[PDB]
Amino acid sequence: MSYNYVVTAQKPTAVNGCVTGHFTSAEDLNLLIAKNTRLEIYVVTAEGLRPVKEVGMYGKIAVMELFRPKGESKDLLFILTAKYNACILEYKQSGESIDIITRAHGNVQDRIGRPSETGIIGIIDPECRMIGLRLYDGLFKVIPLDRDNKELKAFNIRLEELHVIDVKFLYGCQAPTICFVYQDPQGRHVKTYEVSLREKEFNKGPWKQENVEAEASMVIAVPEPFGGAIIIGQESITYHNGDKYLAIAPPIIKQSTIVCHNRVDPNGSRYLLGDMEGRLFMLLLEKEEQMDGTVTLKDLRVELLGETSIAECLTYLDNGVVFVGSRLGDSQLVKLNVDSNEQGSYVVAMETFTNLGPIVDMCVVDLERQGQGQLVTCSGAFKEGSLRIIRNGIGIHEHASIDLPGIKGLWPLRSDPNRETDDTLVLSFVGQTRVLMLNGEEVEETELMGFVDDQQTFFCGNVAHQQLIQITSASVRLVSQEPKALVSEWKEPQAKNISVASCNSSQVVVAVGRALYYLQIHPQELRQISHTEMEHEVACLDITPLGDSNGLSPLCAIGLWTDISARILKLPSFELLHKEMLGGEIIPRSILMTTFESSHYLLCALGDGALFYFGLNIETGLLSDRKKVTLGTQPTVLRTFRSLSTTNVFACSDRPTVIYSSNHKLVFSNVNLKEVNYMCPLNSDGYPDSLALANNSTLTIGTIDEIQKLHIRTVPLYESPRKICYQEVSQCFGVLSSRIEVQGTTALRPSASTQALSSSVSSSKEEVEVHNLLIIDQHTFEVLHAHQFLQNEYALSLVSCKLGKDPNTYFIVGTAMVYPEEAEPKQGRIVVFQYSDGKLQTVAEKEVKGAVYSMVEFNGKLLASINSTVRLYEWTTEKELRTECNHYNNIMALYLKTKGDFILVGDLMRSVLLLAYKPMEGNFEEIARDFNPNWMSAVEILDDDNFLGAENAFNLFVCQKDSTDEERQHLQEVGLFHLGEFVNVFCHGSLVMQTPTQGSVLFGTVNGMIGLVTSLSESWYNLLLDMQNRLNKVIKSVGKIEHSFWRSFHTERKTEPATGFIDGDLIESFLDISRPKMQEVVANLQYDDGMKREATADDLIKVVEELTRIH
Ligand SMILES: Nc1ccc2cc[nH]c2c1
Repeated sequence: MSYNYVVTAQKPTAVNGCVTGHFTSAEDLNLLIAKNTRLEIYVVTAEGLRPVKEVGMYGKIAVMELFRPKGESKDLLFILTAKYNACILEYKQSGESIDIITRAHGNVQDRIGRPSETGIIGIIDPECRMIGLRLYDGLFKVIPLDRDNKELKAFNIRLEELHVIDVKFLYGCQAPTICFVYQDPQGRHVKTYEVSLREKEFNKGPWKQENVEAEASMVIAVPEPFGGAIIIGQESITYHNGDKYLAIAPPIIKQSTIVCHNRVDPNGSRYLLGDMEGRLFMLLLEKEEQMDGTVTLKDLRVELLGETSIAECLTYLDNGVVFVGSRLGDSQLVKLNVDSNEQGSYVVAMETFTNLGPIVDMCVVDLERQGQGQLVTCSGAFKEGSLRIIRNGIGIHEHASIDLPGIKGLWPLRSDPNRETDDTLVLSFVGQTRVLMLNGEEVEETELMGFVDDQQTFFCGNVAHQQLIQITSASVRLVSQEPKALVSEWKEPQAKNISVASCNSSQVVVAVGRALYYLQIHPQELRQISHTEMEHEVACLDITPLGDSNGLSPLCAIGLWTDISARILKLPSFELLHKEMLGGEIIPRSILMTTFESSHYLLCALGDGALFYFGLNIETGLLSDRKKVTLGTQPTVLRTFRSLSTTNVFACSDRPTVIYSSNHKLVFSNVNLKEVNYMCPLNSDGYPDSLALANNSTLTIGTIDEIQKLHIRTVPLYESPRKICYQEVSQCFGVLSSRIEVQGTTALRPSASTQALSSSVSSSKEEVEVHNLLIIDQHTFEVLHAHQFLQNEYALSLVSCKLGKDPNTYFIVGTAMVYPEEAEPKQGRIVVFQYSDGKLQTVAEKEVKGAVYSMVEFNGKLLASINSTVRLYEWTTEKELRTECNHYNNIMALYLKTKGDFILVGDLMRSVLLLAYKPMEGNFEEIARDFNPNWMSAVEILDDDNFLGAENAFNLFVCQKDSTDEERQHLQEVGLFHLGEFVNVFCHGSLVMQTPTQGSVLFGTVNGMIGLVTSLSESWYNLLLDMQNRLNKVIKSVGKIEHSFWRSFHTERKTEPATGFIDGDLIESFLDISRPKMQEVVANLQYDDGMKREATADDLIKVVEELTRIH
């Protein structure tokens, strides 16, 4: 009944957890990072973090722990998902193939069970005797770690203590032993139990329980030789080992709750601690010797190290390097110095990693050009709060521009053998060559002795033995560097024209029609080594040397006319090693051997925009794993360039593209330029690390931005952004923000709201939140003005709009007055502001008797939700708001969207409702509601008949009218899908320049994931659903979780299969399965090019390409 497609535009960026150990090999130090559904694996080096493997799970990662059973040569990985999928994983590398194998799996949910309010805890015994899970209050689940237990069968033990705060397994125990903090009416306590596998029960623990601090929140199990447990609370740190109790109450920790810990030293001598304000502490355990050779704890000390990003997790990586995993701001690598700096800090930031999360609001604006949307998010919280401006594609910064038509090729040269930098740019034209010298930023034409100017150049460059080479249609010319003189010239025996050229430092391959010649470059000599006749005319050549080759290629890659083949030939024999037939009647135009992330590839571009690529074995010449992308409709020209110490490929066409690697897969990202015909890298004194680019009329020189799909600009606020709206007439954004002050009240740090150019305050007719409306310039993102709201006033909703017959555009803010003893607010305001002359004027205020959760402009009127009431206001001639009509049938109307006369209302707990304004009655009619209870987080109108909802348990659903009168009032849930993210905001728009799909709704999430929802026809839905079912049979899932299980709608109240939703991530993955798998997937499908007939792999590759470009 409803057909929707949902796909990831930006994967989650928030770090939910991190572990270190020896997973990829016994000798590697790994860092593993969980970003919701994604597991990232790195090797730690002196250099830094090397990415080795990234996988997606069909689940939200809730537990992630490395452990090493007896008999295992490296660590295994335990994962538990939020849906209670358990697995044990092993990393296997076989040559260049990397696989995550599932050693054991099973689902560990109970039948009865309310999920613990305080979350899943999973722990592993240091001796690998068992895994312990705290999933539900009153129960401790044990998975025995027998090699026979491949289904991860478990048993429950009754836990008398219902409210466990934290739990760990202790070190140095003859029986597996837990230590936990729990809360009862008498306060908080620490207790132990032994876990008996033979009795399937707890036994008495090795040390008696103790009372601990009221806010004790974390247990640390200390390794030998200490043993025992550290308990961290808000104002104290204790150590327990039974006949041993030590407690400190250091004032330095009292200001902010400590929420993460990490062991620095293997023997437990030192720990890192992080708090909610980003402070980083060292906790030091002092040893005392004993006559019997045991070691006991003499004392505990805490030292402030410095400040990081607000940390969800901390992992020491050796050599003073710490990974700071953040969910509220950017993650970091930081260095800990033995010695402090001038401010007193031991912490120096080394690297920053983007985190968009939480995305609490966003909007789409065409900031720069028409039809080019950019997303502007409210991101992060507290000192990490920011705006982020997100846009597709890679930018070029143009530093020179020369009118110079008809360029047919570009080559950089070093004319001076004792200078590292290029100083020369050689240009081809039809039948001609020109040489440009670069003196600083000046670009002067010149002659270069030895080169000819009256033939078209096909290649020129630096070659061996301090020589230059020029290959024209007439000849190969070898030139000495000092002086510049012709030292050798090669021509074909009858002086026929050269038609194609390739060259490296010491080797040349030229074609003459069907003939190939192989030359070597020697001192003052072009030596003809070998020649052959090809079966067909030669279209293109490459001899780029790959690997540890000492600059010599044993391979020649060639593309031919007629059979449209890409072939790998041996040099010098020209023996055929491998032939691939690319199909069609359009010849190959560019062919390249290249390396990305240490793997070798063959790229071959056809004249119609198709790019084929293959893995290349540089020993045997074998091509494998053919893939195909479309990069335009014109011939593509491929050229290697380096930026930021990585070789990538620039693809010149009508759609210029950079080809690069991510996670050992090739990626293709648009370059934000009009058509580029030719390019070369250029690294000159005046133009360092640059690119020369030519079109039909112009030569450009510029630098390229970071090679990535999305560009992100960060605007730090140093306080929490809450809501955003764009006001085109003022060329600014309005942003609601909140800062923490301590109780009047004192600010903790300067921030956007305290650092505006000018400021205003409402006049009254982690201690406290102070709320502000910020006015932010759309170009500079400077804070132009800040308006501070009343004490205890929280700003909840924001719109920019015109109303009534008034020509002005206003910022309008809805608020709540927040008092401690109120279950909800009973007072709030709507405030209408005008931004003029650098300041906000208050135009009008309206007191209302509740919180103004949501506002929307509605046909020149203001629609607002106020507690349980939806209200429509008119803007009168006297510039005040006046109630037109009200709707009362809500619990708490949190979310509003409108389309025409229709309003979609999202409720705290009663799902969604559809209102209509009735223009000839001047009131609302309730059209229909969804009678299924759902705890809503966001809503959107997809179209007049389809309503999208997101809810608190990470599901999407779609409601429609059911097409009685009591019947007409029941919305039907026709689409259901477990997304696995928490949606804060939906907004119509696209990041793609303005099909299988209709409409575009972007969404932003707590983890910083951005997604897209679009609509499908029944026909497309049916085809893609069939594809999913076929993909799910062939793809091996990590942990052997079923895709259908993962995507099943799931709340405490119900579990149902997904319906009416295509998983775009799964569909897009079709492009990465093997060709036999593609055949498996395609068999006996129906596809419409025409009439419904059998689909081919190539059909579906094209389809999934159409789908990828919607984001
Ligand atoms: N004891 C033991 C050893 C290896 C594995 C692999 C999965 N579960 C295990 C338990």
